[PDB]
This record gives sequence, C-alpha cells and structure tokens, in this order.
Amino acid sequence: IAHGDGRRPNKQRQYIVMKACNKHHIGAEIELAAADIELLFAEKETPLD
Amino acid sequence: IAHGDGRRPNKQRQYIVMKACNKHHIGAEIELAAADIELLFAEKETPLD
Repeated sequence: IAHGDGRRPNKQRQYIVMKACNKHHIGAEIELAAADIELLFAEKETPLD
Repeated sequence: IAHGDGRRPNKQRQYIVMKACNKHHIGAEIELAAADIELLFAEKETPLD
C-alpha cells in the first residue's frame, strides 16, 4: 500500500518455499514355535489330535 | 509398539497368574437345658401341660 510521506516506493515481491517428505520405518518381530508350524501340516489321527 | 529406533523389538509376552482361595470357619454355641428337652417328647393331657 503506497502513501504520501517521504518513504521509498515498494516494488512487488515474490516468495518461494521448499518442503520435503520425511521417511519413517516400522518393524515388529513375531516368533513362532517349530512344533507349531509343523503340526499345522501333520495329519489328523484321533479326536484328541 | 513397533518403532523405528535402533533398540531391540520385543517379542510376544504372556503372564500366567494363579490366585487361591482363603477359607474361613465360624462357630457359635447353643445350650438346650435337659429339663427343657425332657418334656418335648412327653405326653400332655392337662391344661398345665
């Protein structure tokens, strides 16, 4: 906004802003027993099995 | 919580808690007079009995 005092005039301006992503990583660890993974494949035998 | 810092991720954990039962015992005493039990089985035939 210009005005009538002794101040210098104002040229038009311009702004340039640079933004960037930030990577994030997540990891969870599961253990599974070897007998558990095995007997999911071994055959049905008896009602207690 | 699975997080992206350098420390070791936790495996799965469980607790097994075993509670018990406390037992309590109450006793009160009752006195029946022998002059009072004796007429409980007797035969009555008069308006005083």
